[PDB]
Amino acid sequence: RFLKVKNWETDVVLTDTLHLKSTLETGCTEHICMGSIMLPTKDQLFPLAKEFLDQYYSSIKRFGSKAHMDRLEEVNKEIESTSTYQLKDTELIYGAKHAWRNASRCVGRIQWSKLQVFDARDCTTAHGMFNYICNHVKYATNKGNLRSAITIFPQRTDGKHDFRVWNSQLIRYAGYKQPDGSTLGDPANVQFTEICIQQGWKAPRGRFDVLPLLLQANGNDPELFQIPPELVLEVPIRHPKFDWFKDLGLKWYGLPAVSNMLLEIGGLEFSACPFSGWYMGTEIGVRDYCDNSRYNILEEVAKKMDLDMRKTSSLWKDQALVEINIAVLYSFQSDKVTIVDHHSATESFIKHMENEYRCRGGCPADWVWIVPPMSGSITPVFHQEMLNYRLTPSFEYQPDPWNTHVW
Amino acid sequence: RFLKVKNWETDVVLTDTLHLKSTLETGCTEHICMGSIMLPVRTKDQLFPLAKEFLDQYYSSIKRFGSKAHMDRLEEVNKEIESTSTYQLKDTELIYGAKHAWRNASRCVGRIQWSKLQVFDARDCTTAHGMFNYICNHVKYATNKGNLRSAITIFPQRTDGKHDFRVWNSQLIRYAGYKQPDGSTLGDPANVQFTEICIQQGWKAPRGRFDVLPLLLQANGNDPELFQIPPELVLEVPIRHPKFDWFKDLGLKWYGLPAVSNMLLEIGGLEFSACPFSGWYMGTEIGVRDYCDNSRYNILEEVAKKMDLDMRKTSSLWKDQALVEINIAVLYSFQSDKVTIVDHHSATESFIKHMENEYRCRGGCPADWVWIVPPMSGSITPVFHQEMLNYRLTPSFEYQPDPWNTHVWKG
Ligand code: HEM
Ligand code: HEM
Ligand SMILES: Cc1cc(N)nc(C[C@@H]2CNC[C@@H]2OCCCCCc2ccccn2)c1
Ligand SMILES: Cc1cc(N)nc(C[C@@H]2CNC[C@@H]2OCCCCCc2ccccn2)c1
Ligand SMILES: C[C@H](O)[C@H](O)[C@H]1CNc2nc(N)[nH]c(=O)c2N1
Ligand SMILES: C[C@H](O)[C@H](O)[C@H]1CNc2nc(N)[nH]c(=O)c2N1
Ligand SMILES: [Zn+2]
Repeated sequence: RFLKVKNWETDVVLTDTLHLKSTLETGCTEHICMGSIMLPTKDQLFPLAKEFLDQYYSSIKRFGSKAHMDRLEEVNKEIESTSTYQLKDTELIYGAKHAWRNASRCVGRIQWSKLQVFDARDCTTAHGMFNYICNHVKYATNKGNLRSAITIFPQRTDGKHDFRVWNSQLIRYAGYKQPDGSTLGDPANVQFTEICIQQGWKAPRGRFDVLPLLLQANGNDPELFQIPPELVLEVPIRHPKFDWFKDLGLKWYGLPAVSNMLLEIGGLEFSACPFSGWYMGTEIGVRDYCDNSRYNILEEVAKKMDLDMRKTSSLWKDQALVEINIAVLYSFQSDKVTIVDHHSATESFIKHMENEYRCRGGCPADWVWIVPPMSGSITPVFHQEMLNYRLTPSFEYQPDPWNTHVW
Repeated sequence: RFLKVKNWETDVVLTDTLHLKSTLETGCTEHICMGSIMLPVRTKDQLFPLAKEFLDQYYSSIKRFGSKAHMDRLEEVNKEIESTSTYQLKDTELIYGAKHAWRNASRCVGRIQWSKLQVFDARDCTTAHGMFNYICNHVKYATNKGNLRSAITIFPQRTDGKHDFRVWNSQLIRYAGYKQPDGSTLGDPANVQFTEICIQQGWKAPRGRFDVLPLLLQANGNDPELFQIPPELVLEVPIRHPKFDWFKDLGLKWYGLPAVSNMLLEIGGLEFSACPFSGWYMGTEIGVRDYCDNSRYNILEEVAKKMDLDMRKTSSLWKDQALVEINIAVLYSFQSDKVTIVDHHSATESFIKHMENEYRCRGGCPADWVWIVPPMSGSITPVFHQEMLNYRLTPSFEYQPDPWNTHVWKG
């Protein structure tokens, strides 16, 4: 019932008790582990609210105080009467910070308590959503000195009046399938790019076109807005040694801003809750640039490096991979845009895990996502056993809205 | 019930029904996943059903399920269990069992090869000297002058648990490790404890960086005995780099034959506590883990020094750069010396083809993503993007505790 996790590099053993508070299900059973699968009423609401308010009042050292009992009382009355309830500002902020704290797939959580929370619960239209999102983008970007932020739109009611950002991230590059059957831009975004055109966007038809936002307020059909280009900090990618590198014409944006997740706090569901931090270099250099179904540039860089591409065993892909990732880090650093390398991020995460074991009794962590997509075993997380379990408040993945929306 | 897995690079989707035949436990529950945890005397009451399940699988594989031969064998085994409290496997069953334990080994990326396994039946073995001879023969056969052949040698099964056969070595061939008074380690830090046991047992240690360890062999529950593998049988490869001529002067070498000797083979409920098996290396095993783990030979600093990389910030990716060069050197060296090795790109591509084939012909392929994905360049290999289901099938290979923790010394 009390569980041990061992680091095989250091012999450090931590004991996990926090998992015993978990409530939701993993996908795993006693007979099958689904650890590598990407996606494995009034009655229901009150225990959820109580569970949350108990943890909140506990956190401010006021558990079992009159203010605790009174708030439990007030929320209970509000639920029975209105079928839902509203979080106090203090509770919203606590809940959002804890959803990040509990995100078992996030290597960046040492930072969890420094989150700027923008309360957008007074929002009523897509133009309003656009305004709030621009302000978030500008605040978060901070001229390259990135600051973590979340913007929280109104909570779900009957489920027919959802706020949604249709974009999967606030800032991404367009994808277009061309006459010769290939893809221009980001193949990840071809479907979304066409939906944007279908709704009216005028695509400049390039390789790195910042997509428009497609915003859904109150269950209405979504509307298009172009983010002010001056608000989108992009970085040209050069290499500190290879001068030909710039000729590839690659760039990436500074602000990673996930916008398709659902924030659950105390049983309430915030279906539009765009959040942002800063990049770990491998997200761009390994995944965005080198996945075969993404920009898929390994073959081009390797040719420019004059590597023996005839046999897999020359490790040409691996050599190019490293150089591509040196370039990303160098470029962001040169342009003073916050970025973190995978060695640094993972070392922070080990320090974070130790803090969480010490101060909280554990840290839910998904090793499959935490270990970086290159150089796994030379980062300390590779050797670190992790227990994965689901705590609330949480961020949950939700279906792309186009499969859901009726026009 | 049916379970689907998706490859996110190709959108290929597979359907797993094989998991329904699984009975053993994973360590996970609906409330916790233990997928990254390394480690998450039988009665007759237990033995009959396990024997039956196995013989049913065996007889199905040969297209004789329900035959007289099948029924007679069930009866024979049943009688033998109630009469002697155990039973003996037929040769054909032992072979089938060993091949299936490899086929079922969810941590093994090399399983496309599972049906080509040479099984050496050593169940007539009685002494440690006998074990030595069988292991020498295995090493010579498997090595095949660099043209490596997969093999397993199977010693007598467990009886009362007081008479176990065990190879105390974790692999047949490994290098000694020596903790120095100043706290540094000479040779392989992974093997310091075992090296100390060997020395205590009377091994004369050369005390170099790459001393092949003696075998420490326990037969029939007796105290283990030391043997030196004839050096002419131990194929090694000096490591050099195709472009960097200074690489050879690092003084590195490795052995060609990866031969796991500490696992327990379970077949039809019988336990084979000594079952050394061998294949060939994937390059990263040596170049990534053995050479670059901080707790192993830990050569990244020195290699990076000689490469004159910028070592003042981790963000120069000096570690990543040196890592790749070292792995080039390992593959080049083995290839140049005509010793079998496979790079991690080729091995993972083959594993995907194996896995899909297994889904079609068998209804699934249990696979542990945490182990299958290589320890460098993960996402540029196809297995990174492949959803896998992990579950336990028997016959199986299982971890067992090191024998020095459990052994009753006879003195
Ligand atoms: C401050 C810098 C941060 C860094 C360096 C960072 C790092 C990362 C990385 C590398 C991933 C893996 C994503 C992928 O492979 O696509 C990730 C996932 C995630 N992080 Fe962060 N993180 C940061 C901030 C945040 C913030 C501010 C939140 C929310 C407030 C957050 C919540 C998440 C969640 C929910 C996931 C899983 C996403 C999914 O399932 O698609 N992280 N983090
Ligand atoms: C023929 C070439 C083979 C290759 C290239 C190969 C590759 C590998 C690799 C890379 C691992 C992970 C090793 C590690 O990270 O330490 C592994 C694990 C394993 N393989 Fe193989 N394999 C081969 C043959 C075999 C054979 C012949 C058997 C048994 C008959 C076997 C059974 C296993 C088992 C049980 C594990 C898990 C080891 C453990 O838990 O400690 N494999 N394989
Ligand atoms: C099917 C699916 C499920 C899921 N949970 N998430 C995704 C999104 C995929 C998973 N990895 C790549 C892509 O997500 C990219 C967006 C994540 C950026 C995360 C981030 C947030 C903050 C700071 C740095 N990085 C897809
Ligand atoms: C705690 C623990 C559990 C376990 N199941 N296995 C181990 C042994 C570890 C796993 N990785 C490092 C060490 O194993 C080294 C031997 C692996 C050789 C595998 C092999 C066999 C055949 C061909 C190629 N490779 C340790
Ligand atoms: C199938 C497998 O779960 C999938 O490819 C995962 C592996 N690990 C990952 N890890 C991170 N950080 N991000 C990802 O998108 C993935 N993809
Ligand atoms: C803690 C974690 O499970 C552990 O370090 C694992 C990770 N994946 C691995 N994968 C392989 N092939 N071999 C290993 O030893 C490990 N070690
Ligand atoms: Zn699991």
